[PDB]
Amino acid sequence: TIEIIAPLSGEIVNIEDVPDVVFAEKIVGDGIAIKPTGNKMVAPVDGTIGKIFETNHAFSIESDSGVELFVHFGIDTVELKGEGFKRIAEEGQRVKVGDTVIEFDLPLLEEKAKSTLTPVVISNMDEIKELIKLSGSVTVGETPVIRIKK
Amino acid sequence: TIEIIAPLSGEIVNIEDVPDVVFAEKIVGDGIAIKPTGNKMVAPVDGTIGKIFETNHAFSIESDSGVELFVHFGIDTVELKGEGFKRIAEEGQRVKVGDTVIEFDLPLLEEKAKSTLTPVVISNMDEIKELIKLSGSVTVGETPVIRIKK
Repeated sequence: TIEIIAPLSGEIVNIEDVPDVVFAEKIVGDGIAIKPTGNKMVAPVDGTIGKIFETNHAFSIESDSGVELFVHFGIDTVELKGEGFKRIAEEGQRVKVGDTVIEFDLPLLEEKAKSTLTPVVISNMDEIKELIKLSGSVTVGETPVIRIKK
Repeated sequence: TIEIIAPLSGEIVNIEDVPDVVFAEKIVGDGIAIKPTGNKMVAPVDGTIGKIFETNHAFSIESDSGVELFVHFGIDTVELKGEGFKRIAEEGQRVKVGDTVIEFDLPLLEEKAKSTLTPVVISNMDEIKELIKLSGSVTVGETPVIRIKK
């Protein structure tokens, strides 16, 4: 069993409840969303950073275990054109669970973002046998949010 | 060298110009888009169909040559709930280039869909030596759209 650790603090939300079909309908994969309360986003697995959006509000990571994840702050955040976000990590950087990747200005985001719901998804669906979603409140870099069986 | 054949007729477009960050930012893989002008989606390679969306608007195929492709008609098309598409093939079907997978109703979709822009991506990026993107107008199951190595 592989455990995916909270990339940010806040409360776990049903992915299907996200206001974005691309996510709500699992086109890219399945996972969970998080209504944020913190100030940053960390690596949820040990592995390699893949890509970071040029607006720095999203990023992908490859775990050593072989799981591919996509973490996207809020809904339609691109429109914000990078406001309120700072990139910490670098593209193919080698990271560990809890390593900071992006830092955000929530109060600002809460004001200007259409949504602050943050999808955490396994873009790797075919390669995995089973995905178990957890519930409740999570602490950045501490709590499991998803458990998989590969 | 593997040649990816057009899965639909139309005009090649930059993936970066697709109105969807997930695709545009190639989270889902890399490739091209097609502004469709026909009525059907065929196999762009000899391989096996993997998955057909329950809304019959997108599919996965793996070529015999080991390349994994993902053809998704339009943008946000899942929201139409299958309207304008007809699954012709089956998941697991073995196909040859040009075999019909799905037929669609252009005019209907042109009217209802947010966009008819159709990404054609490689989901296997890590397994490929090079991706050479082609240009121009293509004809379903005839005109090569991408050339890959290894």
